[PDB]
Amino acid sequence: MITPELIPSPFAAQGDKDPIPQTSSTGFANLRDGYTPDYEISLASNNPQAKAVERKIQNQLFFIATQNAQAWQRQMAPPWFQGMPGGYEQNAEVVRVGNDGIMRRYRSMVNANASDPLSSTTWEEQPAWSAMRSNIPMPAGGPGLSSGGEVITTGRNFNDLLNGTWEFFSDSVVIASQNAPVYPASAGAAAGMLEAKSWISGSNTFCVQRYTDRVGNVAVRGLNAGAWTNWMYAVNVMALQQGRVTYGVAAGPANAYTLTLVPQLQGGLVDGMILRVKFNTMNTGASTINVSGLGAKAIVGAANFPLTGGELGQGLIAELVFDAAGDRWRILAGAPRIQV
Amino acid sequence: MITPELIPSPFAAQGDKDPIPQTSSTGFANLRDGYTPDYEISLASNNPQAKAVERKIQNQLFFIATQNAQAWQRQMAPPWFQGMPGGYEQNAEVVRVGNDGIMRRYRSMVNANASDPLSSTTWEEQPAWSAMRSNIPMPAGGPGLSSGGEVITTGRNFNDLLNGTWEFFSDSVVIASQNAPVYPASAGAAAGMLEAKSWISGSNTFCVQRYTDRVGNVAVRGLNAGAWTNWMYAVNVMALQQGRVTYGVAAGPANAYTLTLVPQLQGGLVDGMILRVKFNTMNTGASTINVSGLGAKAIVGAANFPLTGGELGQGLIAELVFDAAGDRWRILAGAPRIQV
Amino acid sequence: MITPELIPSPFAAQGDKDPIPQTSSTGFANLRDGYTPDYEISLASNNPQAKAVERKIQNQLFFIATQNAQAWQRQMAPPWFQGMPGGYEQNAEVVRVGNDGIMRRYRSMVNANASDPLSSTTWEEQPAWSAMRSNIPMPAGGPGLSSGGEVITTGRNFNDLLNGTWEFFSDSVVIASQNAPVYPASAGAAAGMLEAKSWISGSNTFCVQRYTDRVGNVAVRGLNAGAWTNWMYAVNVMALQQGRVTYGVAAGPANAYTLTLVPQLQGGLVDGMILRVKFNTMNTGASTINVSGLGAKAIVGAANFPLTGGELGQGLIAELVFDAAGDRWRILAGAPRIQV
Repeated sequence: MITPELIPSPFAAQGDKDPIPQTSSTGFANLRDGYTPDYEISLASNNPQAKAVERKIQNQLFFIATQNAQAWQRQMAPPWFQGMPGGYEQNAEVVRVGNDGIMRRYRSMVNANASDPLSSTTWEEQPAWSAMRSNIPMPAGGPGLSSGGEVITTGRNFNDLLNGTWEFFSDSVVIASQNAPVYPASAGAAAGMLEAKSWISGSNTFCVQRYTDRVGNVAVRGLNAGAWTNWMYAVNVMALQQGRVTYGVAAGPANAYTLTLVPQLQGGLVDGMILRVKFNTMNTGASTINVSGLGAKAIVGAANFPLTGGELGQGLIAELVFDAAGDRWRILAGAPRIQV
Repeated sequence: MITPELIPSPFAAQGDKDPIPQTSSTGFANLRDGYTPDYEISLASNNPQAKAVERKIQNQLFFIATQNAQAWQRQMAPPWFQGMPGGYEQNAEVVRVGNDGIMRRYRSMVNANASDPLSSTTWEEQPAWSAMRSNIPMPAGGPGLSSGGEVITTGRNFNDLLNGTWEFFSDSVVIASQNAPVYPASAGAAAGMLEAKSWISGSNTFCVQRYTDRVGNVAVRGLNAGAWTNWMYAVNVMALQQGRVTYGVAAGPANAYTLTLVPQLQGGLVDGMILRVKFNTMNTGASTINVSGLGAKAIVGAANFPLTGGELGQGLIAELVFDAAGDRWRILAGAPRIQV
Repeated sequence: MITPELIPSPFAAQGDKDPIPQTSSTGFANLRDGYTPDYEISLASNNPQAKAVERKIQNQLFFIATQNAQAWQRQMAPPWFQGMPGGYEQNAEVVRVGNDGIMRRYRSMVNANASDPLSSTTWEEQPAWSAMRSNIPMPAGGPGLSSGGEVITTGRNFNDLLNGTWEFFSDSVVIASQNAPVYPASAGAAAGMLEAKSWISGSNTFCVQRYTDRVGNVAVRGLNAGAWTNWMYAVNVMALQQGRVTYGVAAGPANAYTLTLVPQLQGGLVDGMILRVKFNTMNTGASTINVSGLGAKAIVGAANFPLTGGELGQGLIAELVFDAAGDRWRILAGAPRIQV
């Protein structure tokens, strides 16, 4: 850390200057010999090549040194010079006037790189750090440029979660998060990341966010017309093996032997929902049971007879299904077609 | 821009240059004082301390500047130097050329560290933008340096995707794009992003295609040998409660009942597959039942009464499955049998 | 390779120096004109403009050159010169003194940016690849900084790898390696990508690891207390379509039946859980069935009492349910009824 002085203009910027050659003829300046020793010789002594210190050469030498320092201060990188002799070793970094005069860092991939970086595929153009933060499909910590915030101490609420790897740090604190992405019968989300991405179709915004919690359920929700739809939670093979969706314990006191459905039918009931209905006591008769708390259907027999006698009994599991036209509990197992 | 035109070579770098000492007790051109006041005495004074201006020092002075300038021009970063006084400050970078010969830029991750950058963990190697863009395993828009192409412009085949995720700003683009899957409880994909990550094991481009919509319906597949495999869709909880895929309604020809299912039934004939069917009419004779038109086979139950009539009550589902090797439907659930 | 020897201290560091005048009316070593033509007349002629080369002017010139060169050699880059003529053009990464004490590189993005790097949004950092990659949840090579190591042809240990993406060049070498997922209706994991990442959680820092195989059937799992949870093989909608996962072909000897299927029914028999099991032969009386060794319970009919026989045909697939209080499995449908 040493700070040079601001070079406003190189020395002898608008002064007479002469080009310093590489080869010598007489007691003249060079670039390999520089000031010649042999014809260094007494200038006021009538000697053949007797030379004097050259104002033009020394002024241009100072001009060159000051120009290099000035360009170093401003652009931090030598401009790539057209067909410079000697070539470029690979991984060399330069910046030079681009197509528009807009310039970016260029790094060469080949030795003896004689091609101009604007015309070279070997020279690769290197933009800034925002280009990395864009190249990641979702920036860590949301729009936040720094990685800090990618893991969140308090469960990041999903009322504004649209993008970014908002990793969730403490499961207990995420239990308090609203719009919790956990399958039903679970209170709140656990620790884990959210692959969340958002893309704008004009004024409207479409986005989706997926998230695997500690337990393992994969919850993915998408914004619909400016409002997030409730998460979809992956049906795990343990979930299917449990079969909690299609069965419950028997509930309801009279003319109803409903099952408290955990989980209940999301999005209502449409056609032929199958439930292995439990009856800890014998069915009363035409039972208008409120399965899932919203589907209220009256059970009638498959033989168009009431199920009061012998069809449904106590301590029973018997699968009952909807009717599309009837919206009634037709039997799939347990209540038979009685002989008479 | 200010263009410090490249000097072909340093000044006097084949001739003579006496090194510049740090201090000179004899009052010569040192570094602490530069040109000493002794270089100001008149030489005609007959003062011995009057030092005439030598050029070996002049040549070395000009050579230092010219060589530093050309190193800046031709190799960007300063070469690392053995034992820099004070080591190197934090975030200071140099280039320590390796045995390979390529320039190896190194950043100082440790304050005031003097460790040899070639064999230093502190002197971290500064990789190329290609290295960073390859170090991200899921790059948007393939391998491009730009992050553009997040949302696909039009309906285009997902075969172009190799490794990365792409958003979808148009609900038209998801359907119109080739290889658009048949979503659960939907015609096609909603406007949600899709990931296709295919490791290029030559012709065995092992791929994963994670497709997700607004509601959270999820789908996957993978490409191989010039063709993508089937689409695996993760089951829904909302779909799991209803069981719409397993549920079905019989249709088609009389007593040769087929089925139409949303989403379409796949997998063909597999050992012991559920055939749930609202029979469109009451059977009066030889009755055959199948789902998705897989195959019309006779139904045999526990009592083994033949195809006579009433075995398939109209609209009565029956969660029956066909014998794996018998090629005949075994009634499983909801068996309506009238006495004939 | 051009390595201009280390500059320990600039020329005329603590010596006398004359700040070069920017422009001089009477030609006096000004920057605009350099050494003006009046620095060439003989001093003996006594003409008024007989200037001589000033020691302090020469000292200041060489000081500027050596100071800039040494700053480049040590800190890689010029400092941020406040009061910069014309601000800083686009892509200008000045090294800036830290308020804390670390040197920090801020790049001006906008042409002629003129605000202080610390207190401006225009200046953006260009940090090292370490803190840079910290923004990637899933870095290539996992822990490895380089892109390599992500793909291992050999069946590397699944336990030791904790973060990053793992690709296996061979699909079956995943099964050869430990902790390979067993997808439904699939022997083992196919050739897919494993995304694994570990977050701090306080006492038990936790990681999520999911393998998405080539077909797409995903296995989400969670490293619990350093021990991974068994892979969660997401059942897909065509697994629901086939119904094979829930289907079972129970061993058919009379009065004793054994039930098992892969993927395993975790938890075995559950209160009010039903399974579709094929009994090949008849059963004379109260039979037996169990899953996973939780408990073997008797098999009966709709009367819930030991069966009489004739309630099942050759190869009858039956839905057997288990209730907590009854502790019995009964042929719910497809069963003739007899009262005990």
